[PDB]
Amino acid sequence: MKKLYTSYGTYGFLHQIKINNPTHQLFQFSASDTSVIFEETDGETVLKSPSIYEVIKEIGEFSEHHFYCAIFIPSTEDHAYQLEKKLISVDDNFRNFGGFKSYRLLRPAKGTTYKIYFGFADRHAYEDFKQSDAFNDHFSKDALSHYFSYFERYLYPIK
Repeated sequence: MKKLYTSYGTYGFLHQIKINNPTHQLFQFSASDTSVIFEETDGETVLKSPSIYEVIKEIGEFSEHHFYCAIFIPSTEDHAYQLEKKLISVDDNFRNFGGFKSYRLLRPAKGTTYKIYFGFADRHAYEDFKQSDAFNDHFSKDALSHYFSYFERYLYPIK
């Protein structure tokens, strides 16, 4: 089963994992509050105590030169199955919006906070998409609150 593993630490800490494990496809980025690294695989991860997720839906490939927004979507044992089906059924049309690169819908291994990655050309492209109806009506705090610390972590490429 394909899973995504995310670890947090300083740039130098995570970059050492990267370079120690060259056979693994690890993507490292700068967030405003921490450095972040992830890999997606159906095999073993090289990360230690990562946050683990099953990949429920995906479009597109990861790239170290893309901007990502990670959306954390809090929910409860009793709302989680309905949240999932809802996020599943969203119209794929966003895939054609300017600057779109990738999408991941992520079911947590522990607890009930769902995660979405949106990959775009740059930050502006994501923030333009975030204002559209396709986003506001499906992926916003307002849109999802009937299934409720919702927040966004922005991930910038490393220079």
